[PDB]
Amino acid sequence: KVPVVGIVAALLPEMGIGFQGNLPWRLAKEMKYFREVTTLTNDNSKQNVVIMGRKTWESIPQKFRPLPKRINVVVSRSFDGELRKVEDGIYHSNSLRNCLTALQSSLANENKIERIYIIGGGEIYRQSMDLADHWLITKIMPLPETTIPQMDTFLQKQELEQRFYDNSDKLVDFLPSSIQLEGRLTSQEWNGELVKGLPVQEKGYQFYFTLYTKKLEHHHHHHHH
Ligand SMILES: NC(=O)C1=CN([C@@H]2O[C@H](COP(=O)(O)OP(=O)(O)OC[C@H]3O[C@@H](n4cnc5c(N)ncnc54)[C@H](OP(=O)(O)O)[C@@H]3O)[C@@H](O)[C@H]2O)C=CC1
Ligand SMILES: COc1cc(C(C)(C)C#Cc2c(C)nc(N)nc2N)cc(OC)c1OC
Repeated sequence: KVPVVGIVAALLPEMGIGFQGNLPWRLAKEMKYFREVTTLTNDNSKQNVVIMGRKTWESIPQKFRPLPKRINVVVSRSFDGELRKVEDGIYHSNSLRNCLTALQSSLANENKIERIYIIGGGEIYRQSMDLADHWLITKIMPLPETTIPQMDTFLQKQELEQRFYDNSDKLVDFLPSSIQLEGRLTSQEWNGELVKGLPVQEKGYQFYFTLYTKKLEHHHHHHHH
């Protein structure tokens, strides 16, 4: 029953996330939000998991990986098993889906995990739409005079709004209590769409911390023996 949460920073309106193997931007305060969210837990005896594709792993400076105080899991089609420790703080997996089922096992995890964060990869995010319970999406907008950066990787916005709804009214409650943010819940229009969340401003960008939650589901079938 461990919540699976996608976390990503995306530039509106197309929701671009990467370019040529790196981020299209460099925002310290967005990085800090990511570090604190994925690291902090409400229960001190637990840690969070961070799962990521191989290319995303290789984009992290060798000095900052693996991400400290979080269980790191790198997935690659050419890895040996569904989940194996290869280094202190580093697990390898050849399957995102199996990797998750493995993590959920309370025998294996001893209920010592609080949340599972899918920290990205365009290819990974694309496969996480049916897997994630929530999405922590930082919606980014270039200020009036800011140049829109070039991007080559994007989040599935259609799939997102098809399965999830903007639950940003519940962002603060959803985050680990230790975290404190500067802004307050704001709701504004940008390029036609409604943008709601906790507003921040750094460099030439304005961004919003938002939360997306699974849309209510009809009861069609429940398995019986
Ligand atoms: N803005 C944001 O919040 C974030 C942005 N990014 C950006 O995304 C870009 C990287 O994304 P992308 O290029 O799509 O690469 P990914 O990070 O998504 O990794 C893709 C690789 O992951 C492995 N893989 C994919 N699916 C599976 C699976 N189902 N099971 C096991 N392994 C799998 C494969 O590795 P292999 O080839 O070894 O088999 C594949 O080549 C970068 O530009 C980065 O900056 C990344 C994270 C966050
Ligand atoms: C490119 O360097 C880094 C990339 C990343 C990745 C690419 C894994 C990321 C991310 C990410 C950010 C920055 N924001 C949000 N909202 N979600 C993310 N997955 C993490 C890092 O440590 C925090 C990095 O070093 C500081």
